[PDB]
Amino acid sequence: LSGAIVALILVIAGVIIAIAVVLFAFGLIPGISNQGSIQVLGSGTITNSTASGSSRTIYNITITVKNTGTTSISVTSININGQPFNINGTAPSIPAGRTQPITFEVTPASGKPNFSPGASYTATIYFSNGQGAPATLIYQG
Amino acid sequence: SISVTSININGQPFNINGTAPSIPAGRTQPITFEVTPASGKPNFSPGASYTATIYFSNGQGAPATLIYQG
Amino acid sequence: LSGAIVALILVIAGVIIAIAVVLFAFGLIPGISNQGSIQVLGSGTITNSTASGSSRTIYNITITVKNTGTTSISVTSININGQPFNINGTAPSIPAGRTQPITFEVTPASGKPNFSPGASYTATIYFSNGQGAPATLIYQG
Amino acid sequence: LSGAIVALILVIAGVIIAIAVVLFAFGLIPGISNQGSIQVLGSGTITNSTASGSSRTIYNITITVKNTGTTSISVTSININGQPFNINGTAPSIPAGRTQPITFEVTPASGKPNFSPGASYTATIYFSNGQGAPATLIYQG
Amino acid sequence: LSGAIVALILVIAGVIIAIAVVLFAFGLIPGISNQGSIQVLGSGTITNSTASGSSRTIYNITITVKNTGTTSISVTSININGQPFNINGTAPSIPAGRTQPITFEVTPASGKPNFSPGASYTATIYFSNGQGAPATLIYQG
Amino acid sequence: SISVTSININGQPFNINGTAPSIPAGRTQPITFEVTPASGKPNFSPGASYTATIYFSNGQGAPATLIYQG
Amino acid sequence: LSGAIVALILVIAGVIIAIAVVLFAFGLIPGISNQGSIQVLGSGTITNSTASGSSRTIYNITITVKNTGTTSISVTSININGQPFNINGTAPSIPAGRTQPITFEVTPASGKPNFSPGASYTATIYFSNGQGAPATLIYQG
Ligand SMILES: *[C@@H]1O[C@H](CO)[C@@H](O[C@@H]2O[C@H](CO[C@H]3O[C@H](CO)[C@@H](O)[C@H](O)[C@@H]3O)[C@@H](O[C@H]3O[C@H](CO)[C@@H](O)[C@H](O)[C@@H]3O)[C@H](O[C@@H]3O[C@H](CS(=O)(=O)O)[C@@H](O)[C@H](O)[C@H]3O)[C@H]2NC(C)=O)[C@H](O)[C@H]1NC(C)=O
Ligand SMILES: *[C@@H]1O[C@H](CO)[C@@H](O[C@@H]2O[C@H](CO[C@H]3O[C@H](CO)[C@@H](O)[C@H](O)[C@@H]3O)[C@@H](O[C@H]3O[C@H](CO)[C@@H](O)[C@H](O)[C@@H]3O)[C@H](O[C@@H]3O[C@H](CS(=O)(=O)O)[C@@H](O)[C@H](O)[C@H]3O)[C@H]2NC(C)=O)[C@H](O)[C@H]1NC(C)=O
Ligand SMILES: *[C@@H]1O[C@H](CO)[C@@H](O[C@@H]2O[C@H](CO[C@H]3O[C@H](CO)[C@@H](O)[C@H](O)[C@@H]3O)[C@@H](O[C@H]3O[C@H](CO)[C@@H](O)[C@H](O)[C@@H]3O)[C@H](O[C@@H]3O[C@H](CS(=O)(=O)O)[C@@H](O)[C@H](O)[C@H]3O)[C@H]2NC(C)=O)[C@H](O)[C@H]1NC(C)=O
Ligand SMILES: *[C@@H]1O[C@H](CO)[C@@H](O[C@@H]2O[C@H](CO[C@H]3O[C@H](CO)[C@@H](O)[C@H](O)[C@@H]3O)[C@@H](O[C@H]3O[C@H](CO)[C@@H](O)[C@H](O)[C@@H]3O)[C@H](O[C@@H]3O[C@H](CS(=O)(=O)O)[C@@H](O)[C@H](O)[C@H]3O)[C@H]2NC(C)=O)[C@H](O)[C@H]1NC(C)=O
Ligand SMILES: *[C@@H]1O[C@H](CO)[C@@H](O[C@@H]2O[C@H](CO[C@H]3O[C@H](CO)[C@@H](O)[C@H](O)[C@@H]3O)[C@@H](O[C@H]3O[C@H](CO)[C@@H](O)[C@H](O)[C@@H]3O)[C@H](O[C@@H]3O[C@H](CS(=O)(=O)O)[C@@H](O)[C@H](O)[C@H]3O)[C@H]2NC(C)=O)[C@H](O)[C@H]1NC(C)=O
Ligand SMILES: *[C@@H]1O[C@H](CO)[C@@H](O[C@@H]2O[C@H](CO[C@H]3O[C@H](CO)[C@@H](O)[C@H](O)[C@@H]3O)[C@@H](O[C@H]3O[C@H](CO)[C@@H](O)[C@H](O)[C@@H]3O)[C@H](O[C@@H]3O[C@H](CS(=O)(=O)O)[C@@H](O)[C@H](O)[C@H]3O)[C@H]2NC(C)=O)[C@H](O)[C@H]1NC(C)=O
Ligand SMILES: *[C@@H]1O[C@H](CO)[C@@H](O[C@@H]2O[C@H](CO[C@H]3O[C@H](CO)[C@@H](O)[C@H](O)[C@@H]3O)[C@@H](O[C@H]3O[C@H](CO)[C@@H](O)[C@H](O)[C@@H]3O)[C@H](O[C@@H]3O[C@H](CS(=O)(=O)O)[C@@H](O)[C@H](O)[C@H]3O)[C@H]2NC(C)=O)[C@H](O)[C@H]1NC(C)=O
Ligand SMILES: *[C@@H]1O[C@H](CO)[C@@H](O[C@@H]2O[C@H](CO[C@H]3O[C@H](CO)[C@@H](O)[C@H](O)[C@@H]3O)[C@@H](O)[C@H](O)[C@H]2NC(C)=O)[C@H](O)[C@H]1NC(C)=O
Ligand SMILES: *[C@@H]1O[C@H](CO)[C@@H](O[C@@H]2O[C@H](CO[C@H]3O[C@H](CO)[C@@H](O)[C@H](O)[C@@H]3O)[C@@H](O)[C@H](O)[C@H]2NC(C)=O)[C@H](O)[C@H]1NC(C)=O
Ligand SMILES: *[C@@H]1O[C@H](CO)[C@@H](O[C@@H]2O[C@H](CO[C@H]3O[C@H](CO)[C@@H](O)[C@H](O)[C@@H]3O)[C@@H](O)[C@H](O)[C@H]2NC(C)=O)[C@H](O)[C@H]1NC(C)=O
Ligand SMILES: *[C@@H]1O[C@H](CO)[C@@H](O[C@@H]2O[C@H](CO[C@H]3O[C@H](CO)[C@@H](O)[C@H](O)[C@@H]3O)[C@@H](O)[C@H](O)[C@H]2NC(C)=O)[C@H](O)[C@H]1NC(C)=O
Repeated sequence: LSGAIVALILVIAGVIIAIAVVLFAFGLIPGISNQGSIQVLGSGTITNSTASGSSRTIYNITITVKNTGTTSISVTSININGQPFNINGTAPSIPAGRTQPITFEVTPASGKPNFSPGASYTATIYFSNGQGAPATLIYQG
Repeated sequence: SISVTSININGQPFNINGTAPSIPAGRTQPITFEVTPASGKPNFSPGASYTATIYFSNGQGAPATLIYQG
Repeated sequence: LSGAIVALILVIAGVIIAIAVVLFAFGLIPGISNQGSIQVLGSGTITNSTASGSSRTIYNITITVKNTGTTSISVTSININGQPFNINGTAPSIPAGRTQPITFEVTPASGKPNFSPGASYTATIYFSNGQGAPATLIYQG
Repeated sequence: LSGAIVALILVIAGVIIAIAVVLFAFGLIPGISNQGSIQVLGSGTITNSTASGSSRTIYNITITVKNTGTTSISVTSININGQPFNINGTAPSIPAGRTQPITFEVTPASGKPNFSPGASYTATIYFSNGQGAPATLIYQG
Repeated sequence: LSGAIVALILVIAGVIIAIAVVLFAFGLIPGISNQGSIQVLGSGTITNSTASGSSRTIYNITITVKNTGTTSISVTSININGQPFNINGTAPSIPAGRTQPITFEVTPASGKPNFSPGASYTATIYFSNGQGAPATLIYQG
Repeated sequence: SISVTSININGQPFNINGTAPSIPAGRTQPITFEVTPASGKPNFSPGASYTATIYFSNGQGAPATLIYQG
Repeated sequence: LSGAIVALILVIAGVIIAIAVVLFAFGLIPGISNQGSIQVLGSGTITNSTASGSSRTIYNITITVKNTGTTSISVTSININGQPFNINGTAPSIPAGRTQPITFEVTPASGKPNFSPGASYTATIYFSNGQGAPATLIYQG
């Protein structure tokens, strides 16, 4: 008798644990699937903010940005002409569903830039999502 | 009627501060309860997913995904 | 009489041992299921730390890292351009739920690197989880 | 009794094998990087190399090859104008960090090639890291 | 009395068979590696090979094949342009560590192929290690 | 504490010449050991990656990827 | 005595059920291929279909459709250039194995479109498989 009752328990338990894992897999879908992103529109600009012979050079990155997602997002880094820059001061944030010009200040992480007036540099902006967007910036002066 | 005995979040043990919530026979419903870390200090990040396992008075444990909203 | 009493004991014992194993299987789920990981954001950089004609070359790997899990984690190895490197000095550690730039020093395990200024190398960072993440590092100089 | 004891063994073994496969998937990643170690720079040259009255047609091929990996790599095959060619003698190799004009001898496998002085032929070179690369070869005579 | 004595035998046998199956699962793993031993390099060539007035249409096929396994491997079948082909005579083989132009004779199984001079045909070659590989073949006439 | 007992690389068996190394409980380590082919010869290539399987004293084995350095 | 007989029956039944599950898995493979039964080919046209200043704008969607499936399959819905539309008339249906032109009347679900002569618009047509096919319609009206 014993063998068949044990076999039946492990069938019923097998069904329970298997269905629990299938329901778990359906529960992941809202977290992993998430349409919409920050989009970068047109060219941006770089402007020299540095003043008074200060020890650190500071630049100004103005660009037009459209958040197509359902949540507020922020910038976290920029890379320009292959060189990393830190975003000095509070990083700006783009509300859900909104198009804005945004401006923020940056400093080189190491070395110095060699920008030229009217030249165009490729840049990559990284958002709080981990998602990044390639952009073109024109150096104004 | 069956009640929540314990919860573990992302491997970490947690204590249900408030009284155990209970689900009546045959019902489907939302269930809400207050919980506190058993040790240390967690740091949930907005919009990230964590796996709870909730243990009910059957001894049955169910894995579930929670998204942090705070 | 004997046969039926023994048959009944082995039914009841069968139920007990089978339910004990089902409860054990539900007890594994918190250990094996563990969402969230270390995520590597944007490009990192390599910088030459070597000095004074020393016998060992030392490099600097700076990268931005986001721990989405509920526990503190550390780096344990890096492989760059197919070559293994040791993390000289205490390996850095990323607290739960936190985004950080991290920096650590490394030395080749065998041979020598042949990095070139401004070139980009694929790398893999391995964390204490056993989980690893592919990354791109730009050699600065 | 037997059924539950077997279920417990297969549960624990299942966890061990599943974790091993996940770790293996992360362990592959470094090996993918090496597939791009080589590139071919500019046009190369074909030259008829065989001695007077000799049975074998043999050609000298010269190309500039750049190696960016951490190990020496060698030529393994060439396809010229669609024809597969055999490589004669020892294969050449490119040291790990270097860019060099490389020269080697080849002989046709599929039949008789009819190169014309000053004509330009496409080729694909194949290397010991499993990479293939497009090339242009000018037949000098 | 009988019932308990039988239960003891089936408990011990259960442990022995369960452990044997777990060890078998680990014992499979080496055999999986060999499935990727071969790759086909560049275009190959088809050539009409049959003698004047002969009943059989027969073609010569030439391709470069690289073997990276620890054993010799042979060609077992080819499918050209969707048609299955039969292989005539002895199959060719590629020595364990080598890259070679390989030549073999084939004859159509499914009907009459109508190759056109200079046209390019996709093929799948199949090898004695159970692997299949995509190939391109240019019909020379 | 556990030890290695065999390795298979690219489908070929190898013997672990000299004392097999051993890993203490709860510990992470780089380990190094020497091996010889049991039959035939390998045909490794610099920078190429080979699948391998390491077998421990448990009978448990683990798949691995090895890069041939030179 | 009984325990051994029960063990034997469950061993034999185990073999049968395991084989049945393996055969069932292959039985799904033909069924899932029905998801690809329809192809939309060539380019379609869209033309004014309303008259006499009637209250509804109505149009004509002519397309060529090939059905590779074993059953007659029908148009469930259409979306034109991102906009939802309703098929006024009864759903058209494509018989098994046929290639044919298909023509049907359609109306905007909301607002007012303004197709311009000779411009191209992308329809996606959804068939009773749940399969959706993108197609280009040129406006003729
Ligand atoms: C953005 O604005 C920044 C601040 O004005 C500029 O950085 C400053 O550049 C000065 C020289 O300018 C020229 O040369 C650069 C290459 O070195 C080039 O990128 C520029 O486009 C421009 O052609 C520099 O002056 C230093 O160097 C001069 C020689 O080049 C020398 O004459 C100066 O005496 C001085 O050493 C600034 O450096 C700082 O100068 C301070 C004195 S003063 O120059 O203000 O009178 C001194 O006290 C301080 O120690 C020294 O560091 C330099 N400023 C900084 C912070 O580095 C930058 O060029 C502008 N453009 C871009 C694209 O970044
Ligand atoms: C990172 O920094 C490291 C330390 O400065 C660099 O390693 C050092 O490289 C020196 C040569 O530099 C050039 O050649 C390299 C290839 O060999 C190349 O990777 C570099 O990009 C660069 O073009 C080397 O100097 C040795 O070799 C010279 C010939 O190449 C020769 O002129 C020197 O006399 C010397 O032999 C360094 O080696 C060490 O040199 C000591 C004397 S001194 O050079 O400091 O004056 C000597 O006492 C010592 O025994 C010898 O080993 C070499 N240092 C080390 C520790 O290996 C490295 O190139 C930099 N870049 C990268 C990408 O790693
Ligand atoms: C590479 O160089 C080799 C010599 O180093 C060449 O071999 C020589 O080929 C000559 C003809 O080449 C033509 O025909 C080939 C097939 O035979 C063909 O593959 C080539 O692409 C090309 O179209 C050959 O000349 C013989 O044949 C001629 C007719 O084809 C005839 O006019 C000649 O008189 C001669 O019989 C060479 O043979 C040698 O010729 C010597 C005299 S001379 O031709 O140098 O004036 C003669 O003394 C000698 O006995 C005879 O064998 C043959 N060998 C040599 C040493 O020249 C090979 O074709 C080259 N391949 C390419 C692709 O350029
Ligand atoms: C095809 O490739 C072959 C190698 O794969 C080449 O063989 C090499 O030929 C070099 C001289 O070739 C010159 O003269 C030919 C007439 O004899 C002419 O057809 C060629 O076009 C070319 O103008 C030879 O170099 C010798 O002369 C050099 C001075 O010019 C001197 O520096 C060298 O030391 C040598 O004496 C090559 O030399 C051999 O060199 C070996 C070292 S290495 O050159 O490979 O680095 C050395 O170990 C050996 O002892 C020596 O004999 C010679 N190389 C080989 C491997 O044989 C052939 O010329 C190429 N053909 C064409 C038409 O270009
Ligand atoms: C591979 O090579 C074989 C010869 O080595 C070819 O066999 C020859 O095929 C000729 C026609 O080929 C065409 O028709 C085939 C079906 O018959 C078809 O499979 C081919 O793809 C191609 O479309 C055939 O020519 C005969 O038929 C012609 C009409 O189709 C007619 O115009 C000819 O006069 C002739 O009757 C060959 O037969 C031989 O022709 C000799 C004269 S000549 O044609 O060489 O000028 C004649 O003397 C002889 O009696 C007669 O049998 C036939 N055999 C030979 C030796 O040429 C085969 O088709 C090739 N396959 C491919 C794919 O290219
Ligand atoms: C299709 O494949 C067949 C093999 O599967 C080929 O048969 C081989 O033909 C070689 C010569 O072919 C040349 O001449 C043909 C006209 O007769 C022409 O149609 C071809 O396009 C090609 O130009 C033959 O090689 C001989 O000649 C060589 C010099 O060119 C010499 O080096 C060889 O030793 C040989 O004398 C092949 O030779 C046979 O070779 C055997 C060794 S191996 O070559 O297989 O390594 C040897 O054991 C045997 O005794 C000898 O007779 C010959 N191979 C076979 C197996 O028959 C056929 O040409 C291919 N057809 C085409 C159109 O390419
Ligand atoms: C497809 O054909 C349809 C019917 O022929 C067109 O829809 C009808 O368009 C009439 C005017 O057409 C002009 O304006 C359109 C935008 O409204 C434009 O797309 C056309 O290209 C063209 O430039 C419209 O008539 C109304 O508006 C006129 C002014 O534009 C005015 O003169 C009329 O008196 C009328 O107010 C139709 O609306 C219908 O008109 C009926 C009277 S009559 O026009 O037949 O004399 C009226 O009884 C009815 O209530 C009113 O709805 C309009 N029909 C509909 C259903 O909207 C359509 O533009 C064509 N093209 C496309 C791309 O859809
Ligand atoms: C980077 O961000 C800092 C805040 O995160 C910001 O600090 C603020 O500074 C302003 C005034 O700064 C001026 O003076 C300093 C010298 O003290 C210069 O380096 C600077 O360029 C400006 O000219 C101050 O009003 C405010 O209270 C500060 N805020 C905080 C939170 O401390 C830095 O100024 C900024 N760096 C640059 C170069 O702008
Ligand atoms: C943790 O669990 C307790 C029981 O499960 C619960 O006690 C109940 O408390 C409410 C009123 O609590 C208020 O006042 C206390 C101070 O006494 C605060 O700490 C608390 O935040 C509230 O502001 C009471 O009406 C009820 O009868 C209690 N229930 C029982 C069974 O005793 C605690 O409230 C709960 N902790 C929190 C923060 O809610
Ligand atoms: C690798 O990590 C070591 C610690 O794990 C570290 O030791 C520390 O060294 C610093 C000073 O090191 C300098 O001098 C040595 C020669 O003695 C050079 O090799 C080195 O590059 C530095 O220039 C010392 O202050 C500190 O107390 C040491 N800490 C410990 C725990 O011993 C090594 O320096 C480091 N290697 C490199 C190359 O940085
Ligand atoms: C395989 O393992 C052996 C021990 O299990 C080891 O023996 C030791 O050998 C070393 C010195 O070996 C050198 O010389 C021999 C020739 O005699 C070479 O084959 C070898 O490659 C080395 O170059 C010796 O100091 C030590 O005492 C030996 N230990 C014992 C216990 O005998 C073998 O050397 C080793 N095989 C290889 C190839 O390393």
